Amino acid sequence: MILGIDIGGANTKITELHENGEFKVHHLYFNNDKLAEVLKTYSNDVSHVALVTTAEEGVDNILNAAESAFGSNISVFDSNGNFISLESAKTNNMKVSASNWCGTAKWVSKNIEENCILVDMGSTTTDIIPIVEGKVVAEKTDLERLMNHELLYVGTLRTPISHLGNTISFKGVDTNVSSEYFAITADISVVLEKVTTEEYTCDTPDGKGTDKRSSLVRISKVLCSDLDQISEIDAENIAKNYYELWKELILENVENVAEKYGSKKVVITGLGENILKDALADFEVISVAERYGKDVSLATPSFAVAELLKNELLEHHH
Amino acid sequence: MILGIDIGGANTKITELHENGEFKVHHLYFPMDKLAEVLKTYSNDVSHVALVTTAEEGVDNILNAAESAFGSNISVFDSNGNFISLESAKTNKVSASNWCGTAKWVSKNIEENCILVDMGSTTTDIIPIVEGKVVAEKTDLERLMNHELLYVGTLRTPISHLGNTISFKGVDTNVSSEYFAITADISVVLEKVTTEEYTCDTPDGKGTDKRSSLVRISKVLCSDLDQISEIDAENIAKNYYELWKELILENVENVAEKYGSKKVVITGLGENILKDALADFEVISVAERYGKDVSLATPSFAVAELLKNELLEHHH
Ligand SMILES: [Ca+2]
Repeated sequence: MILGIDIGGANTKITELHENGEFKVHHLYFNNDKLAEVLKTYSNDVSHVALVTTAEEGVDNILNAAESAFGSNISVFDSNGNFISLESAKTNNMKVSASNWCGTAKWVSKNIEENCILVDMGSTTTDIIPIVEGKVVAEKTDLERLMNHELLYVGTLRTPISHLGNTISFKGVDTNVSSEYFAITADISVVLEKVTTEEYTCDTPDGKGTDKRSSLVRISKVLCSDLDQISEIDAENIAKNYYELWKELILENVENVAEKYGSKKVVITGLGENILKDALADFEVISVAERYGKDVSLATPSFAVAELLKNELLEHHH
Repeated sequence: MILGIDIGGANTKITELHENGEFKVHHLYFPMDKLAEVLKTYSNDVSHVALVTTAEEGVDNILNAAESAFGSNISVFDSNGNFISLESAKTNKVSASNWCGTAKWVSKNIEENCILVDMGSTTTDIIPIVEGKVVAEKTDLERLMNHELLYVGTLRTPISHLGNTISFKGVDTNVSSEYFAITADISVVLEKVTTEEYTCDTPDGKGTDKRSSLVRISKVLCSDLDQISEIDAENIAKNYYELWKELILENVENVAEKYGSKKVVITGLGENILKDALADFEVISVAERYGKDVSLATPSFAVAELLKNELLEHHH
């Protein structure tokens, strides 16, 4: 078996690649060694990728925990998109860190499409990186990606509503909105049924319920109102109009990156795949959730590196 | 000697209006009365204006907290624009805008046909005054729908609220949606307010100085001072300050066009930004005519004057 380990601190994902062809994606929340070792039975090679950040390096703990769980057969994914040894190479922290899109993009360029745009929308961000002739050609830093529209800050859950726009069409009139932290995209998604109530993973702006009504109450606060001054149907239209700005913002950013290299194909994945295929309907859409299943779509980084590792192996031999 | 009491929830402003016209503004803030008495001697009449709401009725909690420190010489300001007795407040209209009291004052002592523009730490009120009558909408909702309420302030406005893209090194650049920088960072960097005028907390709970603001701004573009220069981060502030002024001006133009108004009376913490953004109009600065202390506590000053003008009027 080949494992794809994606440790992101809050939630570490594991992809098991079996030789009979099937795979399994696992989710974990939270001693790390004893934990990882339970997934070590029958493992010959493991690709390790750190999706987390400098939050509270500690990269020494993950490497040591992974090494005592899987041995020396560990390949960590570089910050450049290359596999390097657990030994020395990565044991020297820096160079280990990786983005949420690098492995995924490299995996797409070699297994799904050589010329396209990878659009990965999580809960907070949307990565939009171009792939040309089998090569990932996005900028390296987030700053350079923001300047190149390869990084857009719109997610399915944690995006403040006014980030989408400081004015919105309300009752046929362009209406100014509050800047206070009252509602987020999670509220929009719940109200428009783009996500079930069980997917509202982040804390609510007010600390109240995640239900459809509570969301509408939070939305109402964007126009300094409440479910008394306005109806639930009016607050619902607020969310629908914002959903429109949401898709529109995604499209223009993707169109812009597409124009650079004439790419006409997009490959979508992540929490916001439903939203993505709605906003990018004009392009030829290749859905990861349709081709590999929803779980892979929600844990692409771990799956991508496991496949890259397994392909390099079969390639090394053959 | 008249007292203009302005209670805004947990923060209150008290104006001392002496006979000869001399005045002294007092800013009070404390966790909750007793200190209301430290200013009761040598005081006859007093006006009361509560420019705050509730947020988890609750009016008696203070009107009685004053009646015990000012007897019944208190004249509370209505939400309809007129003064009324404590009795009418106790039994009921007592709570109101941060702008009504001020507007009324402007339409009698400053100008009858204009637009009052009050930019505080968080909001900007744009209420039109026509023929001496404040003709702005009632609720906040209606005002947001009529460019009479703009949610941008001198201090606590999340930067991306001004625009989710910004011009950087000549390119349309996307920005982070995370709470990293607020308008207070812009004001301090462009010296539109003093370092000591940075009231609200800082996003990263750090210094309110120049550099500390540039550090937070850099984060709006997923960067820091090791990746971009201080001049660069400052250009980010300037460009955002532009979108800021543009946003204010557009809202003021929509209202001006509706009422043919040509004059603007600006007041509030962000007066320096207001007179800059509204340079095209005929600008009447409250801070330049009455001093900064008045532009920072206009509500309490207005009711102080209004009451006086009515007392010297009930004598006819
Ligand atoms: Ca480059």
